[PDB]
Amino acid sequence: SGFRKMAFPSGKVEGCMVQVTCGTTTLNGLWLDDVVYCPRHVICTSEDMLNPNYEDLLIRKSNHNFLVQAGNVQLRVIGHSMQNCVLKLKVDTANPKTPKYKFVRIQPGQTFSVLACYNGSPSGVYQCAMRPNFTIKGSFLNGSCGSVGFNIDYDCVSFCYMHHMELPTGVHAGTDLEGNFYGPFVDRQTAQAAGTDTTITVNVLAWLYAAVINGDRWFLNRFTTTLNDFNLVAMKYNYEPLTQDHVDILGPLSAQTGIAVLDMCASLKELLQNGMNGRTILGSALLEDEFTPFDVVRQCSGVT
Amino acid sequence: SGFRKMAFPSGKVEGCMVQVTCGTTTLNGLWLDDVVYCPRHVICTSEDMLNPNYEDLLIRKSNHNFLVQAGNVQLRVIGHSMQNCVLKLKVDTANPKTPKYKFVRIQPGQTFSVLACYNGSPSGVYQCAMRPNFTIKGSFLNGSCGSVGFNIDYDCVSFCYMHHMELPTGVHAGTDLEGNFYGPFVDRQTAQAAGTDTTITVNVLAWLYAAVINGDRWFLNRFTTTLNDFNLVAMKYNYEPLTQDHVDILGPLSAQTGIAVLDMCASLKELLQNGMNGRTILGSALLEDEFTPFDVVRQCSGVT
Ligand SMILES: Cc1ccncc1NC(=O)Cc1cccc(C2CC2)c1
Ligand SMILES: Cc1ccncc1NC(=O)Cc1cccc(C2CC2)c1
Repeated sequence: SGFRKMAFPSGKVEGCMVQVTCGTTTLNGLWLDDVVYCPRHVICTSEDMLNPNYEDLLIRKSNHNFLVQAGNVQLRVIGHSMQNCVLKLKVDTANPKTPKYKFVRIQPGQTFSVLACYNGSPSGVYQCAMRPNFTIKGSFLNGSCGSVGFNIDYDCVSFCYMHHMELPTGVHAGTDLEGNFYGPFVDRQTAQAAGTDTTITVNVLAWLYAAVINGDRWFLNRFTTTLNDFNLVAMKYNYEPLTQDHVDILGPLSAQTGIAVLDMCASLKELLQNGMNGRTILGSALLEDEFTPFDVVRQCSGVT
Repeated sequence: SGFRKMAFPSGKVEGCMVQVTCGTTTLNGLWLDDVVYCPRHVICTSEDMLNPNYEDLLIRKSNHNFLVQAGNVQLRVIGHSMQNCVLKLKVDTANPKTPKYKFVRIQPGQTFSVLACYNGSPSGVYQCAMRPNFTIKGSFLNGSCGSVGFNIDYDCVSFCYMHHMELPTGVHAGTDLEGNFYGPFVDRQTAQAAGTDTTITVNVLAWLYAAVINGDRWFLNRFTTTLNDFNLVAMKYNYEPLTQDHVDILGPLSAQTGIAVLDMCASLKELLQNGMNGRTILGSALLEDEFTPFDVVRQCSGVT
């Protein structure tokens, strides 16, 4: 009973968080095996940030300039390299708390948990989605850079995000664990406006299926629609076009509830056209799009 | 930048979760020092649940009937006792992962994180509030009993909730770690309807302060009100009466933003009377009440 914006248990990731300081900048690093990963902008001063030449800035840095502290103990840095927008600091000690892990580059619409950290210490955990414009709507303050996003499958942590910056619009941009930014963003204090933040239609449908499973059924109607008819409405409301791949991914939810995907699309179409009329769905007055069909099945089945 | 429903990092609590089985019932237990705490209804069969005599049921149970497994290893049970609605299973081994901890009984309106578990394994973490009718709006399935709610202050975990049941209305009831239920609920499969779920006014104001700090200011108006005038409106909308204690607790947020508490109450009064007019605040189309003033300061300052 009930449906919540649930994050993965953060313990396996908390055991990897370290503090990295270079000069006067301190941010978070991720310690896995004998490597600490962190945003390369740790080498910048606020003055460098306007147009930094990372290769030139990195030449003036030696292994001893990177101070890495895991809890209250200092790690010895024996190597450093830049991979895209991340620094890889080789340390002389493998993290004994290293979980089974993978680095994955997620697709827009996919969800993940964030362990927000400051000075290598965890502050909180929340669930995010990679928006269709490649930003995330997080909760990060100065010092949060290097905090990571991840998913967990039983005992394997899949790291998908590392926090790098806030755009002037208060939205967040970062990289995968290979240092490649999601979207067109650059690690520079410059004019970077985000594109249209469209709604993740397949996620909204998944959440309507979660609502039906949990008893919130007022929005079920007597109608059906087609993928092309539904997409005409989705375009008008800045919703992502729904594909047959999306319909297929909603198959288990359609099977569990007995509500055909296209019938649920017709409920969604009427919700878009008429609004909620002051009503709520799963305690929300808007259509929630940060639950994937996998998340809904996971939460509704109790996967650990 | 940004404001999220954030839970505490769950690692310290994940290290305490164990599985407890008695007969054919399996639920979660909390292992702290050499004691495992779990709901006493672990001793019941579904047939017992209608009107169980826990003292009589417990007489037929010996230490060897309580199977406690921490990960893949079995704990030896050397003692058992019932304290209100919880069982305390004394084991022969202190949990080596026991964090600094306290048991606290929270007040309605206070928030906490829940680590939902099944078979002693963590599934997810989310943030809850103890409702004014002493229920929680969680996300729990069969097997989730014994999952716990907690707050963390630097290194000390304050355990405040242990999950016991779902009411016929899909809301959740449970106890503090002394086994006393929050509210009038009993651990019996019987007619237990919840009272009025009023809105936690002081939390809504805290969240409006969070919105102002994060740039969402459209709802600020040219008005002020009084505590008595505001409470007349709060009563009409099933909001909890605001006291001078609540005004005092909002003091740091009022100081940070320069918006007097009573002016923010007047913004809230107009939001209640006129609605959102299809607009949003911090990505929500309703007034959020599960952030305390402490939570807002914590998130907006980056406490770890
Ligand atoms: C202040 C804050 C709040 C939330 N999240 C992150 C931050 N910090 C920054 O964005 C720091 C910064 C400042 C200008 C540019 C850059 C680019 C190299 C990435 C980085
Ligand atoms: C099925 C489920 C879903 C979510 N949360 C909890 C549960 N389980 C129960 O409520 C089990 C149960 C069933 C009747 C009565 C009792 C009372 C002794 C507490 C307990």
